[PDB]
Order: sequence, then C-alpha cells, then structure tokens
Amino acid sequence: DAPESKLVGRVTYQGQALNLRGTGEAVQLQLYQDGYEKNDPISVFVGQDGTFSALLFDGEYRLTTRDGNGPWVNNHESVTVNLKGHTEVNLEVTPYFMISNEQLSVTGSAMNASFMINRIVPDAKISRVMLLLSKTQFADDVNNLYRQDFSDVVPGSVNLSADISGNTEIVKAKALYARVGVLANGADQAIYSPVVRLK
Ligand SMILES: [Cl-]
Ligand SMILES: [Cl-]
Ligand SMILES: [Mg+2]
Repeated sequence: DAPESKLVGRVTYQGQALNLRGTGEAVQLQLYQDGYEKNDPISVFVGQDGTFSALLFDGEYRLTTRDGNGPWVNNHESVTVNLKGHTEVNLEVTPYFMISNEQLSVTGSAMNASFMINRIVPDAKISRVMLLLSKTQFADDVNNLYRQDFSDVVPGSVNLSADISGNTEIVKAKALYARVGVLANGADQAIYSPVVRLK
C-alpha cells in the first residue's frame, strides 16, 4: 500500500549496547509520528542485547523510552529517525548502574561471580544483585533454571558464590548459560551482564 523499510536500533550508554531482559515485553521503546493522521505511538520491544527491529512505513519518527520503564533515569530520552530504506539508529540513555569485568563460572558446588558495579547516577542505590543460570540463550530474573539474590551489595568490586549443590536441573542441563543482574531502588527493570555460555 505504501513504501516500507526495516528500522534497526540499539539502546546504548556512551555508544555501548545495554544488556537487558529481552523477554515478556519487559523493556519497550515508543515510535511517534507527528502529522494530520493522528498516529498512536508504535511499541517496539528491546532484545537481550539491547537491539530492536521493526518493519515500518517510510517516514519521519521520534524514537523514545517508555515512561518509568528500564534500568535508567526516567528522562524521556529521544532521537529523531528519518526512515528511508534500511536505516539504523541508536538511543542514548542514562543507566543507574553498569556491570563490567564479569567473570562467571560454575563448579559442582557453586556459581562463582566476580564483577564490578559502577554507579552512574549519583543518588542511585542497589535493590538487589542476581546470579542466574539458564538451559537456553535467554537468561533473566523470570527466565532461568536457577536464581540467587543478594540484597546487601554496594557499588564497587563484587565477589559472590551461590550454592547450586543438589540442584538436579543444572546437572541435567545439556547447555548452560550464566548472567548477572543489578536492580536499582525505584526501577522496574534490572541491567545485566552479557549472557555467557558455560557448557
Ligand atoms: Cl566441584
Ligand atoms: Cl532457583
Ligand atoms: Mg538524549
């Protein structure tokens, strides 16, 4: 009916893609269009690696975060998109925390996780830190085979060990993936490390 094109994008911080919950419509962005035709915003769901893709009608769009949704300041961050042919964009946000220098491993007895939690927003506080394992490439606070929360972690160097002994599902798993998550006080979603395949 009208020219259509693929829009590909990423949510980033200082140009680096964010690691998020990419399942269950956990993290969404909105695409707005201003014109005669009173077009409602289009919802786009962000993946685990912070990417999104949409087949849309060619035109001018305003890509923004959804109010109060995501592990970042509720600043209504936005970017103008001129969609004509295959187009790629990024959207800069301000995360509460960033996870870096991750070292994730499993023994027969424990999941060991060493990493750094960097505070980006000066008054942000950590609500919980999560150690996760999954049988699949998808791992998050809902989608996992094993989850252990830590509620007294502060920013800086972190060294955690979660007891996975006696967990038959981990022993049975043909493939095993690990991830860590950090949820800020007042946020609806955590920030994560990349998913690491352990077996
Ligand atoms: Cl062992
Ligand atoms: Cl569990
Ligand atoms: Mg901005």
